[PDB]
Amino acid sequence: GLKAINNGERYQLTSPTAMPQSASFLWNKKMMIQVNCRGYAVAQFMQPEPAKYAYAPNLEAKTFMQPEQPYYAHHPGRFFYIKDEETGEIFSAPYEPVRSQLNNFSFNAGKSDISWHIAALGIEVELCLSLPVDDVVELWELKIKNGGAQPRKLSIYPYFPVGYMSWMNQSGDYSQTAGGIIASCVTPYQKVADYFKNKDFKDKTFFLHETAPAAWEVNQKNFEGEGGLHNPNAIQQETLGCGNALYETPTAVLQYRRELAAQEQQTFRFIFGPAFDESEAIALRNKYLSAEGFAKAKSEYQTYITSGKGCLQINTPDPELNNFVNHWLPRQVFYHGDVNRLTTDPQTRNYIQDNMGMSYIKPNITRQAFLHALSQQEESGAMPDGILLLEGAELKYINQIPHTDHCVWLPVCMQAYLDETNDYALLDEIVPYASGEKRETVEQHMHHAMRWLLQARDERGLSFIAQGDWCDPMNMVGYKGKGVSGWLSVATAYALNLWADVCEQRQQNSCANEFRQGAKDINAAVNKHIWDGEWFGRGITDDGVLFGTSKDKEGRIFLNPQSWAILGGAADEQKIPCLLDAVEQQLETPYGVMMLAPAFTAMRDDVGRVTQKFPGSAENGSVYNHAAVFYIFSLLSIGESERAYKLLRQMLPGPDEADLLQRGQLPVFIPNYYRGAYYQHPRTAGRSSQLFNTGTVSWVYRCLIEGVFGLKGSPQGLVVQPQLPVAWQTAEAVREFRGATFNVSYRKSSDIKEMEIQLNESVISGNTISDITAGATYQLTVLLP
Amino acid sequence: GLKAINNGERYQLTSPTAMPQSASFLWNKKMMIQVNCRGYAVAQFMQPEPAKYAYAPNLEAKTFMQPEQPYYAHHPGRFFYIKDEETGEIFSAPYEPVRSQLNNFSFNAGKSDISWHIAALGIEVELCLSLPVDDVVELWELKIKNGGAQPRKLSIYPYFPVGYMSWMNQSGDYSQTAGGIIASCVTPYQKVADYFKNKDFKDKTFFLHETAPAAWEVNQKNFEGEGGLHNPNAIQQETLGCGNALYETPTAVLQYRRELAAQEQQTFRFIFGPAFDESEAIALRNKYLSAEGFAKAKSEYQTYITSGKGCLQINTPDPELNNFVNHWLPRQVFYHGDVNRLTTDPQTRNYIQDNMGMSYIKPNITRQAFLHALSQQEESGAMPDGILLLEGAELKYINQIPHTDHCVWLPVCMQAYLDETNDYALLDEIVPYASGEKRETVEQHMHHAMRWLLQARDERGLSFIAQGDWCDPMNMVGYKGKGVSGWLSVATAYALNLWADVCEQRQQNSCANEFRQGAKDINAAVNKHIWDGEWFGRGITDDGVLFGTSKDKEGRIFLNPQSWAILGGAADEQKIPCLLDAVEQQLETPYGVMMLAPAFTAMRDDVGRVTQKFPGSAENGSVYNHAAVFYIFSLLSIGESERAYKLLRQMLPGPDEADLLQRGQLPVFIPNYYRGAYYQHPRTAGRSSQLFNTGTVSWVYRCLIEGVFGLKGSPQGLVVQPQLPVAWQTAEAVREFRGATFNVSYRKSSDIKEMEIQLNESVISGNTISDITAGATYQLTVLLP
Ligand SMILES: O=C(O)[C@H]1O[C@H](O)[C@H](O)[C@@H](O[C@@H]2O[C@H](CO)[C@@H](O)[C@H](O)[C@H]2O)[C@@H]1O
Ligand SMILES: O=C(O)[C@H]1O[C@H](O)[C@H](O)[C@@H](O[C@@H]2O[C@H](CO)[C@@H](O)[C@H](O)[C@H]2O)[C@@H]1O
Ligand SMILES: [Cl-]
Ligand SMILES: [Cl-]
Repeated sequence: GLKAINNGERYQLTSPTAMPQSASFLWNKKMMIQVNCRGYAVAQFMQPEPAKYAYAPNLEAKTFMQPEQPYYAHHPGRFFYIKDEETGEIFSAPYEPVRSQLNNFSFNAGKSDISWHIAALGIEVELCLSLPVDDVVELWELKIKNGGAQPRKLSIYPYFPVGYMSWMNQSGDYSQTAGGIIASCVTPYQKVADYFKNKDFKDKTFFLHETAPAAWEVNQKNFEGEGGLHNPNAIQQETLGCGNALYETPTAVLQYRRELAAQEQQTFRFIFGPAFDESEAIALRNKYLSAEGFAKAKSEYQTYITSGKGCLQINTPDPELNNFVNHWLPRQVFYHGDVNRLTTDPQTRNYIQDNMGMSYIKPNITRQAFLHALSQQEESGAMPDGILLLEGAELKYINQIPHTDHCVWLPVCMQAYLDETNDYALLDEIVPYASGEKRETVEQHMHHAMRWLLQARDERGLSFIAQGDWCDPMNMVGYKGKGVSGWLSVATAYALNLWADVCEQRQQNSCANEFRQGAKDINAAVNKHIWDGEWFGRGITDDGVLFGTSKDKEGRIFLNPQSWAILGGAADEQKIPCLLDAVEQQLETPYGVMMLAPAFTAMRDDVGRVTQKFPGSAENGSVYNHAAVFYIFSLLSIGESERAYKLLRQMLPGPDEADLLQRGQLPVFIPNYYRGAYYQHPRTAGRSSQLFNTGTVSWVYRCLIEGVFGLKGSPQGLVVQPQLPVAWQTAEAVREFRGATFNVSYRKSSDIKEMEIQLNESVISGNTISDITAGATYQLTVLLP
Repeated sequence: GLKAINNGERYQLTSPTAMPQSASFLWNKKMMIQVNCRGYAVAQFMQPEPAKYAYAPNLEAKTFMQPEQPYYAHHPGRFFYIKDEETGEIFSAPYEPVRSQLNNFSFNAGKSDISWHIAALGIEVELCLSLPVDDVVELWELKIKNGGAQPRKLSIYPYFPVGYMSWMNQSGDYSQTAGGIIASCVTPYQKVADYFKNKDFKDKTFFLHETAPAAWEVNQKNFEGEGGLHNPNAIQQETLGCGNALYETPTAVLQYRRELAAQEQQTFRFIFGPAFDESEAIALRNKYLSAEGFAKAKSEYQTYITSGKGCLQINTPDPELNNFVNHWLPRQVFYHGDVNRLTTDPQTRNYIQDNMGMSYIKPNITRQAFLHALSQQEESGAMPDGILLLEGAELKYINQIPHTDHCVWLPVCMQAYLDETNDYALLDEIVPYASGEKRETVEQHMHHAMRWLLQARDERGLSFIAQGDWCDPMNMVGYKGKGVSGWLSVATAYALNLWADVCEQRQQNSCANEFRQGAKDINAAVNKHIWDGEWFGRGITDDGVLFGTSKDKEGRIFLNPQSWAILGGAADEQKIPCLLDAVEQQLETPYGVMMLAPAFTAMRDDVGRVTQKFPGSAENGSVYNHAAVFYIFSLLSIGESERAYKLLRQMLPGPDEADLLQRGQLPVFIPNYYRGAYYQHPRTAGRSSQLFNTGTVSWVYRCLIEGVFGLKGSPQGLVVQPQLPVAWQTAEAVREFRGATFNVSYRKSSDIKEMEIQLNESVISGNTISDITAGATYQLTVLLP
């Protein structure tokens, strides 16, 4: 079973086998953790670079998680073994590592916690994890209850495996002073400079107990013996042996022995995390490890999540949509912009898109993100591939590989900010550039970004792609310096047309003419060189070849040039229907729209690394949600209301049981992708990546707020412009906007020809609420034909 | 139980639990594999850089093995499940993953193969692995026999898990055309240059069957189900489901169903390995996968190992020593110099030392190694940190961190070559330098190496250490450009005194005077600045501090300055006894001599990264065998025969049962270390690193041949100069030397005052056999007081 519980606070899954990859996440200012329904977990923290405290049993690569992460028996996780001392029978919570038969199982994803309830052998177990707002530590609460009529003698064993910490130095021992287990290592390195760099690393891992235990074990191998995780030797014996780890793989195992009366419950608290030293671990203990500590942390954490609750609550005839939108969407949006995915060098397009989403949550964060991003613009006008969030940080990984699309996002996403807040005054703020002494207004920075995009085009008027655009791994189209991008051209035309609208609003008329003319020139160049007769191609290679065309067997059509040709005006009214049909026939699936099709099955080396990913995974033809929402947004821009809604609603798994099972995901986040290559590999199509990091969600939230519900800001006020699906006879929303609240009721009426809006029960003319007072609440009735 | 079998060809261990980390290795021209007694294995191959075909279940770091490697349930390995179709009962060979009760267990390390015999449920299993000489492929032979009186119905399932190959792209399927399973991936990368670099990678993994199976499974998760490795779901059912892997972790599982008659045995062959494509896998199949293929490969492999059998066979009163020396030592020596540890940039001191060992096996290899190494000497005379073995290869890892000791090895190790072969004519060969147009003789290159060592010294006359010397991680003594090494100074004096002896032999008298004077000058500087009163210190820091002294609490004495002060003359007859006693009191242990003591327990940042390794592991105070054999060699150089023998013999585990259990190693190789920090952590002291890669063995073989048995070359012939331990009343050796054979019998006689040598039963004067004819055999009797 699977359903929302606790008035929307949590979402419960009642089988540990039906959806075995499913998971939820928690985060805070410095860390994140993905928790799998069976007990596996992946946790990363910032110090100020990424690190972990719970390691794999081998020397693992530096990485957070892979899409479709495989788990394996010794994967890091969070476990408790229960032993009936009278029978010797054992089970583990949450389900791994023993995988015994349970009488009850619940995995509860929470807004602010993650928890389980399980039962076996007549013993009822509860486990609850939460995080504080500002420190890196996991707060663990365990409850054990004898559910039967007679007393029961139990051994209870937390099992928090630390893993293989380091080949240079790893150990662990019990510390009575810290009150628990401290594992210790030295992160490996060879360069003397890295010793200085690594000096503040939190290379201890603690597992601390509020309640003193009967015994402990710190040696992984001694814990298992020949019985393994399934039946650990240390649990077969009466008492743990109290061993340590001396250049041996350490573990965190404690033992409590209890006689529990009929119906008696006992509570045990623990904290788990990284520390520089025992002093830090003790500081965390004193701060958190108590009923009062846990309560205060939970109260402060709930307040944090409430602070990000956003601006829209809905009541539609679809209760799955309601639950997702009201309870799950806002926190996922908030995570992205509040912590910027826990990287010190966010990819520029991610920093800008994620903070766009914050316009609807905490727009002062958005405002500062534009200021910060533009401070790092290059003197040429170009934007760097990443934005540095800390002094001394560096560009890493894909950010070192030259991509060309970084400027396009600036006006695209600033439009959402200006429409929502009306903060045109941001345009006058003065910020420096990455080098040189020039300090200029936001508005002048933006002019320079758009002059950059116009200048970074070939003799045909098409945008250079270098080693990629929005498609990160599309790296061999332009690596020789001539290849051009279909998507970036049509997106540039969009960007320039938006920015020209802003310039006109600001009385910067010469700029408006210049950018509008640029947009025309690009769209003309796209129509002459990129349009392929029924859809727009993807690009042109260094050697002059157009790809993403009907002559291509794989990669015959890409979604992105279509969406963005709609947005930027390359696609006129005659072409638009060709686009819609080509996308439906070649890209649409039951799990959503694929980003390209058919998926590539072998390298094509004038397109590049994207073609070597597994067909249907990631950029190679998945239902890549972020591309799907750009299409949805484009459909909204032309009033294709039914198509927009249908494709948006496909992004949410359920309630269909086959769909839920096939995607394998809890409906508590939107993942970066559901597997594509739907025609080529139907068995795996729809499978969830399980990755909660995705710029999808800022666009999905924008689409719902401005598009579907149609409650959009303008310089005059609140524009009412809904695109509800026709099936809905009625709906409600509550919109917070510019400090006021709008209680909106929508109803279809056969008595009218044209939408009619009533404010506080009297009819308005036009579609804008213009008199908005901070703290006031307004009743809006929107009657629709 | 543990003992030699098959006339020395193999070594058998009869418990899978008593020595669970124990292992043996095999290699060939392009690959190596360590095989653990329970079924785990680590295999690396060259293409021409290192790679693997059997992966961990996560994204693992690029690495071969760690010292004291921990295994875990999903570690790569080599397994076969047996199911009794009548009862449903299952077991696995060799022992993992099921860990059932067995009725019989044998792990057989071989010179040329690795094998097991096991029995359970009345079914007798044999498993045998070998490698061909020149291709990368594992040859697997499985035998299954019904040992009972009635027919038995069995399912037989090879389980060769492929692991997590790649986050970009991984898959696998059954191929009827190749005749087995092909897993496929794309090695991850981001830089366009890496696509071109990676084009010839063998990114498929094959598991091919000679005999067609009843079914197969390629999906790891489908294989396990909820039963895991302990009780795989796919084995509980009647037939495997024949699933594939589509961006899922692939595996190699087949199923055979057989009714076996009483006493009936059947044989099944498989090959496992990497391939570029199916064509390559089929080429390997046609070449190897047959009785005739396996036989021919085994015959050619045995011939290879016989070709490296070396120059000494012994028959002493110690049958453990005999077995090790005769059957295990030579192949371990041969591996090092024949394949240079399967790196394209061997560390220079390793390339020279490993090829020194080849002087006693295939000295033409040694000769070419000197030529190759010197061709890469810098115009200054300095030697690079590594030697490149392939065009386009680069220096990697520690080879990028400046160390200063690389020249010292040249005359140190060339001495062994010249004494063994008499090939002074090598000195006249002309080779270039790394840059420039200068081509000079070996001898002139060597003069330039020694002029380099004399020039790379500070105002006190002591050798600069930069970021390390022989001790790789000793990187903070001289990183500021002033610190100096105690060890390198005293070793330089040794090197110069050896080279001066060569110059004198070659009539290069001015060079001999120059180097002998250099050696005196260094030894004087060592005695004035390094000698600490009872032993020699280790170095002096950039800020002028002498460490490795009695004022140091940790790192109070290091072994190396002592050994090499004996060799190079810094230690006179008055100091020598102080050295011997300090080493015995502070460094000697029951498992051998520690390289430093007490071990460091925290960073000391004017010494460096060595002090951060776990105390007792690796360079931080282990029984580091290679340092131990330098001491042994030094002891031999001063006729400390009993001490030399005792400490050499400690390097070989057994026959004492407690010793064997505590080290945990099969006595079929010498590991790089046995754990030290004997006073500080006795529980773990002696534990084997299990690492067969070690420059120890070329020195141990030299010590036995020239020192203990005393059969040493000179320009006149064979010098007889034994240092047998006093316990031995008699011993024999057979020495191959310069094309002749010497059958040597040693006997103690109270009837003599001085050793007496008889050649073919008549007494010689002096101690040199000078008339040596190629192909002849000589009887030597050596009578000793
Ligand atoms: O780790 C992964 O597989 C993915 O994790 C997160 O979802 C990322 O957002 C993915 O990278 C994103 O790819 C798109 C398409 O190439 C880019 O437009 C975006 O800026 C980048 O974050 C990552 O693949
Ligand atoms: O991987 C390891 O732990 C070890 O593997 C092999 O045994 C190597 O030979 C070890 O490195 C060696 O260290 C010594 C002492 O610092 C050096 O003198 C030698 O050149 C280097 O190979 C390695 O630690
Ligand atoms: Cl794209
Ligand atoms: Cl040393």
